[PDB]
Amino acid sequence: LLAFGLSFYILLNLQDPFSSPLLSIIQTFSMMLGDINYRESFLEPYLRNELAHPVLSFAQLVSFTIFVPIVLMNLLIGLA
Amino acid sequence: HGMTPLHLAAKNGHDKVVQLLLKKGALFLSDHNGWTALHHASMGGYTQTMKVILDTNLKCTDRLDEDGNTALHFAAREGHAKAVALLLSHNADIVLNKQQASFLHLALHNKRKEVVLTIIRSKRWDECLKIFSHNSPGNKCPITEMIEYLPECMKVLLDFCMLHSTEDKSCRDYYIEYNFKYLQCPLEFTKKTPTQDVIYEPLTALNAMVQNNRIELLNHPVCKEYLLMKWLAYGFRAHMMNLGSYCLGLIPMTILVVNIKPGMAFNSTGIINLDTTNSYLIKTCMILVFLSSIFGYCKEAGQIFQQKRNYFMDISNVLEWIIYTTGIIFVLPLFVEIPAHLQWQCGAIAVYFYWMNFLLYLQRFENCGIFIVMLEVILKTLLRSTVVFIFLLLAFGLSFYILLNLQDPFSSPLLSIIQTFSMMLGDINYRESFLEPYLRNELAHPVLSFAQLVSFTIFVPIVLMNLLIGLAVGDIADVQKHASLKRIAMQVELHTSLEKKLPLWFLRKVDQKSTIVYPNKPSLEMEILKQKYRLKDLTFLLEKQHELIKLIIQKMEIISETE
Amino acid sequence: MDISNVLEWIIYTTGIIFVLPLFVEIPAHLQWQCGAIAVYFYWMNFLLYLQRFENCGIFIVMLEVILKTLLRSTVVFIFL
Amino acid sequence: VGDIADVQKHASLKRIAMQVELHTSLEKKLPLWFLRKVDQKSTIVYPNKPSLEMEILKQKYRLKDLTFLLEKQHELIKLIIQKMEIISETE
Ligand SMILES: *[C]C(=O)[N][C]C1=[C][C]=C2[C]C3=C([C])[C]=C([C])N3[B](F)(F)N12
Ligand SMILES: [Ca+2]
Ligand SMILES: [Ca+2]
Repeated sequence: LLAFGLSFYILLNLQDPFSSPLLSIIQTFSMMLGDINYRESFLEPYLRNELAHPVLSFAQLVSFTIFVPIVLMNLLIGLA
Repeated sequence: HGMTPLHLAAKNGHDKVVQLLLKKGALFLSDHNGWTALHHASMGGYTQTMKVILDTNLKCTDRLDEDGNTALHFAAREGHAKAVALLLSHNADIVLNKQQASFLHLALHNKRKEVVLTIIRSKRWDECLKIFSHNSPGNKCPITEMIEYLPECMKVLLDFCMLHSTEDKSCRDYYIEYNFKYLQCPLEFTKKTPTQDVIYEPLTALNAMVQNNRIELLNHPVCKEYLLMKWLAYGFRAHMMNLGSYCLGLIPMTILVVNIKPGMAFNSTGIINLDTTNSYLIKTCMILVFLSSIFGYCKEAGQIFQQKRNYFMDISNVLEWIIYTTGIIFVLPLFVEIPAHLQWQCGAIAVYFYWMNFLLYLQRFENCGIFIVMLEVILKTLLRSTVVFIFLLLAFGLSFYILLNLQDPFSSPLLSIIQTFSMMLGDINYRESFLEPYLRNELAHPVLSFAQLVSFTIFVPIVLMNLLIGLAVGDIADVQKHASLKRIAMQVELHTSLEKKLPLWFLRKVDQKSTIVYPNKPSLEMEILKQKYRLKDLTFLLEKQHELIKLIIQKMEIISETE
Repeated sequence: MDISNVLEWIIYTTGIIFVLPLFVEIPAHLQWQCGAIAVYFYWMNFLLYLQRFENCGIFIVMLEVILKTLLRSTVVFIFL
Repeated sequence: VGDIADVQKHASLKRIAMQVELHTSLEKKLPLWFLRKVDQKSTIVYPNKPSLEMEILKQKYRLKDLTFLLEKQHELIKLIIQKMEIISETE
């Protein structure tokens, strides 16, 4: 959550879910279950040219979705 | 076969008639294969026959057969513990055969548990420990076969190292001294030297333990104290400079991120936007990240000097190379100004990859390091099935690009795949994407779009995601099956790789080889293989018994029953 | 008695109807309707052609056995 | 989870059996003259120039002949008492 939360704080800084570092981590903790919004946070900012780093934001989106809801949550299932 | 009557009497172990032949004179000749009577009496374990033989002249106790085995070799190979105790009470010499095996090697290869306990518990144990020879593929160092073949007798050997030298339990003067004389070479054979032809890699007994899966030996209190000695000697110190030099750039990066707004650039004098508030904190974190990055260059350039062409077969090294350049470009306004867009672009890469790589630095722990091994094995089998993800996202993404083309989530092909990748977890919208377009007659192909929706929902969030779950359950299961051995083997491989590159004079200084601890002052297949050997000699005895009974009928008085 | 052969028969006709304006014109609605079927089923069937490999072919066997036991319980889904 | 477990239990054999069944079905339809051309039947490789139930069944057979030997041994000892000189111990 410090890796993804601080990177999302830099990339998606203009959006209200990622405004302080301590709101970026809670939102990244909320996206842990698979509740990545991607439309109000990634797609519609990108189509309005509101993403500062567009190619990094989608790369961080894909690497988040692979790691935390897929890989990390399947690790907790297989542990349980 | 050249056997004299002294050989035949001692082979079947008749001590009274073997006393009679020596009362007349038998000269202790050697038959074909060169065995004397003591070779026959030992192979059979007739200690009472061996006793009367060994009280005549002692000229026969050190003879050699055609392979050079002495009498102790035969008594230890066939597993006669009272025979080797008798043959060691008398000072019979310990030698090697033509295959460079001592009598300890033959007992370890034939798994004679009661014999090697009598070797350990008796005297002359050190002199048969050092009697082995190097440059031999079989019959190595006697400790290493004791790990390899008879781990329960190694546990008895480790009990002799754990001494108390007291009897007042839970006393202030009570102590337990642990000795590590059997766990290690004297470290001159660890480094490559022209005078030291032996190349024994360090922590020899523990590296043999993790290779031969001896988890019960690794949890021994001598081996736990031995690792804790190696930890406090150099293991904790070398881990603290490695983690400490990394946190010298990790922590000033995070301070620099959360204290500057991620839009605009910043000099060392402060934020440009010009703020110049708390500019001392921004300057030193800019300086500390720059010096820790160029320390990481010399750390990586020192790694390619020690590891040539096997450095590049490691994926963690390319993570460090991203980390140290993008650290510098984040703080390049120390010297030369750069655009604010480039500075924070490299800042987002650096602060993301710092904490991802700091996850790798706690793999060298025990309480949380097993989850990084679980994280790596799940990630490895997800990248092994990545082409199935590519072809599923190309199937569904390009079809959704055709069907739902009028909607902004599916406008380019490269935004259709990312949205299909986002719908993978079960975040199919279906209302703003499928239902409300259908009720507004905005779906071009309505019946295909709902058919693609149902076939997507079956395949990717249900079937494909349950495949990754069931892959991860099996992958965690065999990691947790070997988890207790994995954390100890990671600690052993840490210290083995550490003192392989440490200088020898430093290793002489920090090693202490015996620690004193004051306590109160401050499982089934092995049972079958034991039973198979207990049956293999049983049928060997019965066949030997059967020829005796065949001999009885062959030589028997029959007058009354002659038909 | 093979289900993969009917996937190929969908693939080759709908390929032709996608590119039938080589010879005879067709409505645009029909052309892209068969285009969506063809490009979906091409990559689904290309998943079957890597079953004859070793490094990734075991996941197609895992995908087939999970899919077979989901279609064996399909009536429980219908009634629920 | 159960369906992946018994696939991974036979996974190492499955990939080899898929390769064998590939080549078996391939050269079943290939012509024989072509198979004579491409087969070479001996390859030279230059290396440096460029588990428990079987133990029980082994032990059962090692016990089945042991009781066969003991029964053969028992009739010999029965023969010894059958043909033996007894004068001093005739009650
Ligand atoms: C056996 C093992 O492993 N370790 C031990 C060893 C090795 C090598 C060696 C050598 C020697 C000498 C010369 C002396 C002695 C005592 N040693 B040892 F330590 F046994 N080693
Ligand atoms: Ca490295
Ligand atoms: Ca076919």
